[PDB]
Amino acid sequence: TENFFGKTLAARPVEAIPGMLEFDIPVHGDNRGWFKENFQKEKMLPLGFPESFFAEGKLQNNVSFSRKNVLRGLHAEPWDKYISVADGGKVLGTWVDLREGETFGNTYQTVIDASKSIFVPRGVANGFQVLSDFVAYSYLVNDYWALELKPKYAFVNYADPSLDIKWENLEEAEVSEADENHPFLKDVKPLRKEDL
Amino acid sequence: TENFFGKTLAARPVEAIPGMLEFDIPVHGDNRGWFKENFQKEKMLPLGFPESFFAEGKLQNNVSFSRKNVLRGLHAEPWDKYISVADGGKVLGTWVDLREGETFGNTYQTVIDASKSIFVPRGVANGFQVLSDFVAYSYLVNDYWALELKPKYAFVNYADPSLDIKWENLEEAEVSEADENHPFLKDVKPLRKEDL
Ligand SMILES: Cc1cn([C@H]2C[C@H](O)[C@@H](COP(=O)(O)OP(=O)(O)O[C@H]3OC[C@@H](O)[C@H](O)[C@H]3O)O2)c(=O)[nH]c1=O
Ligand SMILES: Cc1cn([C@H]2C[C@H](O)[C@@H](COP(=O)(O)OP(=O)(O)O[C@H]3OC[C@@H](O)[C@H](O)[C@H]3O)O2)c(=O)[nH]c1=O
Ligand code: NI
Repeated sequence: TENFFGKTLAARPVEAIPGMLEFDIPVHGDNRGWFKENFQKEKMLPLGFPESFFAEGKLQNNVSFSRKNVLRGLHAEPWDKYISVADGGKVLGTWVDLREGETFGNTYQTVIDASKSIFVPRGVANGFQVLSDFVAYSYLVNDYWALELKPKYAFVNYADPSLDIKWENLEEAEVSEADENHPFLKDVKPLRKEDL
Repeated sequence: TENFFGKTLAARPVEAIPGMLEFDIPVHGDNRGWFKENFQKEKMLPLGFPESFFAEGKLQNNVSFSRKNVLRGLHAEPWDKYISVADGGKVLGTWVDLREGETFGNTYQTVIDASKSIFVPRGVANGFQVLSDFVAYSYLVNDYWALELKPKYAFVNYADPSLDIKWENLEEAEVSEADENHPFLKDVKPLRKEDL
């Protein structure tokens, strides 16, 4: 459903990217603000949130704070991600499947705010562009990043025009030096089962 | 020297309230805003984050978004909490130990922004007042909401003047009806070890 407040917790797969799940999150508001169970393990497993997420006992919660037009992305590190927005902001979420197979290069985009979350399987590149004045982007992962290991990780350039995606403002996107220099899709080695 | 960006991940005890920990979180700023590892299990266990948090394999992440002068709490819920701020806001965090023993009624207060987090053991009442225009307050807990546990909650009234705490604006606090009506510390039954 579309309403911000009072949704039933529910999940829907994304047809073009196997394993991806889009969730409606219940948010309850009053005069003071609002409250959500952003992630609730017991309730999300029966909806298809994969038990394999928890198999290694690894957990990290990352948070970024970004202004309008900031674009972060296409990142496909060897871990799963559960993505959401923790404040009143919104982003255009964007995904490109980098797994070896019939879905290599498939894409999806959707607007994320505090009432929506996304499960992104390892091997699918994650990104977003900030639509609101600012946003708090909070996500859970199940393996641990190291600066030194970044050469081992998979990335694709947000600006590669052969990708079937449309950013809100490509030309004035506010980006890192790293995201400027990631390889185009044709130079990305598709991720095999054994690389994940 | 300023104390928001580029801190080393570190933990400290709160002398007055055993089992509590205050963390300095590394927040990395750049042209886009900032990024933090809000929680990182592998890096946080060595600093004393209790393994008992994970013993039952339960996990829930809550978020509340609150407007200025909102004051929530003094609630000792039947589970541990790991608390932090996910956006550019700040709160005055406030704690009152409700455990049976020599620290019953002990208090602590400190300002929490995205560069700080707090581990609150079960039995210690949690609360905050919003100092910024808005704030995204994101926390992890290790059990799930259930009416079978409501007998294991304890509450103290935020405005009991005999509490060794001071709020920023008491007079202009925006408080729920329920929070207005919690018992004064005198009329709270200390939580025993069996209740956690
Ligand atoms: C704790 C909790 C609450 N809720 C619902 C109940 C209400 O409809 C809504 C708002 O909660 P309130 O009972 O008004 O409590 P609130 O003042 O928002 O306080 C909560 O956020 C701040 C936290 O410090 C506190 O423990 C927590 O109870 O959220 C949930 O759906 N799941 C939960 O786990
Ligand atoms: C990913 C990560 C980064 N960092 C540091 C390195 C930088 O100083 C800073 C920003 O790192 P970037 O790689 O520029 O992050 P960003 O472009 O925001 O992308 C991150 O969030 C979106 C996610 O898709 C992506 O995996 C993750 O790298 O944070 C950490 O300390 N720990 C981390 O896990
Ligand atoms: Ni041990």
